[PDB]
Amino acid sequence: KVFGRCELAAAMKRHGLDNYRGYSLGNWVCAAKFESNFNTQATNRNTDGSTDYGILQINSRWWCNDGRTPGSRNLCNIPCSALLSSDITASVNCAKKIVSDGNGMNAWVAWRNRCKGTDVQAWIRGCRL
Ligand SMILES: [Cl-]
Ligand SMILES: [Cl-]
Ligand code: NA
Ligand code: NA
Repeated sequence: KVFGRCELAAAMKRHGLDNYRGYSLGNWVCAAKFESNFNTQATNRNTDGSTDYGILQINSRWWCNDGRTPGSRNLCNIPCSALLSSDITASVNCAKKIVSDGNGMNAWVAWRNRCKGTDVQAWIRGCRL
């Protein structure tokens, strides 16, 4: 499913991401736009052989099991395929674990390079929330 901007903001708000660990909703919407273009089906291979999955591009090297990333962890205790669902619950719940691990949203490269230090509230402008 390809979300609209305001539709995704509303879904993330209901799943508790607004101001989670101090990150306002626009940060999460901005990260999703540049990680996946709001597409829950997005996948992308990494040089080390791991793969990133879903709307927030969660990496099989640490967070989910895809059966083909040797020596990797599964810290969210989920198959990576669950992160491609049109229901974002699993991606949100795993993202809460990632953002709480000490490095905040710097774990998402696109957030650090394209969202951090910008007017991220623009990403929720106009939306009925
Ligand atoms: Cl959803
Ligand atoms: Cl932080
Ligand atoms: Na915001
Ligand atoms: Na893994």
